[PDB]
Amino acid sequence: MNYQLLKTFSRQPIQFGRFLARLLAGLVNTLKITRTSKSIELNLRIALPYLTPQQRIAITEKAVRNELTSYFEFLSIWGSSNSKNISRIHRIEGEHFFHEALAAKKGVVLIVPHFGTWEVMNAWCAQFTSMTILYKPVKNADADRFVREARSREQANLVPTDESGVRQIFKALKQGETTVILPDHTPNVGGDMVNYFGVPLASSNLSAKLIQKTKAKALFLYAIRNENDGFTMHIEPMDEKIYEGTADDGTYVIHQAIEQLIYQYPEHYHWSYKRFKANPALDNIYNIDPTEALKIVDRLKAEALKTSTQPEPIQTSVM
Amino acid sequence: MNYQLLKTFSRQPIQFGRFLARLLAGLVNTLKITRTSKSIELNLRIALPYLTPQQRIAITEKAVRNELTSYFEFLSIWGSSNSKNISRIHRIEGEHFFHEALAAKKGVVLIVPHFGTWEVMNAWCAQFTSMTILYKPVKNADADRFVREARSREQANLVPTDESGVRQIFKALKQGETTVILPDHTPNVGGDMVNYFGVPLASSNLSAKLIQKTKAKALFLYAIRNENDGFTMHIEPMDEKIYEGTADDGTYVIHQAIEQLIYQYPEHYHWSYKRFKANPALDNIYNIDPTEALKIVDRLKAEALKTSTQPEPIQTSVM
Ligand SMILES: CCCCCCCCCCCCO[C@@H]1O[C@H](CO)[C@@H](O[C@H]2O[C@H](CO)[C@@H](O)[C@H](O)[C@H]2O)[C@H](O)[C@H]1O
Ligand SMILES: CCCCCCCCCCCCO[C@@H]1O[C@H](CO)[C@@H](O[C@H]2O[C@H](CO)[C@@H](O)[C@H](O)[C@H]2O)[C@H](O)[C@H]1O
Ligand code: NA
Ligand code: NA
Ligand code: NA
Ligand code: NA
Ligand code: NA
Ligand code: NA
Repeated sequence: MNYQLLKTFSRQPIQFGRFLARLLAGLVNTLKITRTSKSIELNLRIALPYLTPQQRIAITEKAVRNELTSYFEFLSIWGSSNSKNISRIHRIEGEHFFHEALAAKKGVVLIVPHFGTWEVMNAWCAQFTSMTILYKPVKNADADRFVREARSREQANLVPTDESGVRQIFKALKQGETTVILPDHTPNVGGDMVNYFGVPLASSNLSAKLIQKTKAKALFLYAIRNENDGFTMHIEPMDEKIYEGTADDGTYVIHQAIEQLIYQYPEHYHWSYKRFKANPALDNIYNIDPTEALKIVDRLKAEALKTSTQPEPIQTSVM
Repeated sequence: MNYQLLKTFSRQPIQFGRFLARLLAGLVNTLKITRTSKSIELNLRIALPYLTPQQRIAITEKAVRNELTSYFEFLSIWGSSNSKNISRIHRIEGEHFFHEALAAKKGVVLIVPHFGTWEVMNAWCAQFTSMTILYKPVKNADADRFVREARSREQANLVPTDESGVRQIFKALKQGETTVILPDHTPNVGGDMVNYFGVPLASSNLSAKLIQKTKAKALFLYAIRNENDGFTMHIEPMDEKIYEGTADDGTYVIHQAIEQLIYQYPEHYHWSYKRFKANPALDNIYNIDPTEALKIVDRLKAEALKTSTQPEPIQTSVM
């Protein structure tokens, strides 16, 4: 369909192609593009060490393509009506757990890793529940309008990423409603050193804090595109251990679920994010040479296992 | 206008964003993008040695952006009606020479370097003359349809890039009509070693052959975008020396005109093309390390000047 493609490329005002070319040109001229590719490949090195160098490149290439594809699909999703987006949901596994958790009326925490095409699940979810979501305003103003408009359409209640937003989320849960937390980025402020692929990383405790206090039901969700179709969406109950222990133990149970998802579907995780920076030993690992980076990481995964048998709280010390 | 941009990005079918992402992904995954950037910078090294390293990067970056911009503008031009494209011509310098050459009824050869946004001149030119143009079918089939459709709309007579097309062009000129030759690429088959920025390069003789035999008028044409507007188009008569000597002497006069254009507007030449490969000493200069490449080129620009004082035809020998 290269032609109906060009047929609309060529139908738009000429300043549109100009604006798009300057955007691409900025990327080709900043080396932001090849910096991304090496971060993906370093991340795969760290999280999936058993890949051959041949398998890494194959997954790196599918991941580059798949993450890029998801952002375009996000645009399509955000510019589409709710019914169109709901119709994009081809199949759902585990729908039962979602309606059941709604039935319990103790709240629902949807745990969504940066994986596949998660934005497509919102319109479908929103027809069964009120949704309250953390929202960081987007730097550029028109992107923020375009996203806020799409959230307005999907009925989402946006709250600030601060304590007042957390309070509104707690309130939403206590009223039997739903929240979506993306738990797998490094928090801007704080928090807890929790192992991620064997590496202690500064991690959010928000999901566990919400769940363990309110006894809300925790569901693990992700959606993967089907070749020239819509998306299969997967709803899985979080292991009941998430309710036990400290918030950090709950966060660790969330980390295990993400790891298992990544193990099965490494090409569908969004590897561009520089997650493994979030350790005081690892602040520079994306700047330095990858093979030294990996020596530092391997150094650290070993210390952390040896220090966990030791009575001393070494890895969770934040300094 | 980032929003009305996204407003149509998001209005298209989701498989459209998918197709576009796979295209980008292919480029980021092939290193075709950073290969292009080093070819541009090597070309500027060769043709514009007086640039500081600081000035090169600035022009490299504007050239990357400007060549990319021209291809998007070509799409817009090819998908636009003739009147829309004519309206995109903001100003014309030297229109007089064009109507006068048409008046002489000995034919008109429009010499168009790969520079700026040349496709925008066609619709304007075609309202005064019949145009016959060499056409190589585009590899991909829908691109070929999209381009052939645009040429059909612009009234262009397409002829094959072989002797039969050259014959049709000669016939068109003898009937007082017009042809457009892009003279500044390396021919697929043959031809003559003519200095380009001091470097003997295998070059087309077609423009000079046409002009010197038929006594058609030769015009030098180029168009440059105006910041968020259309394009200024420039029509300049070729130096009368183009009629003198051999076809290769005529080609050299064409090369001087392109060099002067590049000197004034280096950011508007399409530097991605690997022009300086076209010498038996230079076949690998884009693969090797640029600083050795440039030693080989500097070696060659010196030999060529020393051999031109020598009675021996060294540089024009093809082996
Ligand atoms: C017009 C250009 C074409 C767009 C195609 C590629 C654009 C994507 C590149 C940006 C890369 C990551 O960019 C990141 O995107 C996410 C969504 O995933 C934005 O996220 C924003 O919307 C999402 C979804 O409601 C929320 O989770 C978040 O709170 C909010 O800030 C981030 O603000 C931005 O940092
Ligand atoms: C949908 C993708 C978006 C397109 C944006 C970028 C695409 C451009 C990248 C291609 C780079 C150079 O690509 C080159 O383009 C020229 C036009 O300049 C094509 O040229 C084709 O049309 C032109 C114009 O009628 C003729 O001069 C030529 O005889 C014909 O083959 C070449 O066949 C192709 O080799
Ligand atoms: Na692992
Ligand atoms: Na969404
Ligand atoms: Na703890
Ligand atoms: Na020069
Ligand atoms: Na044209
Ligand atoms: Na000669």
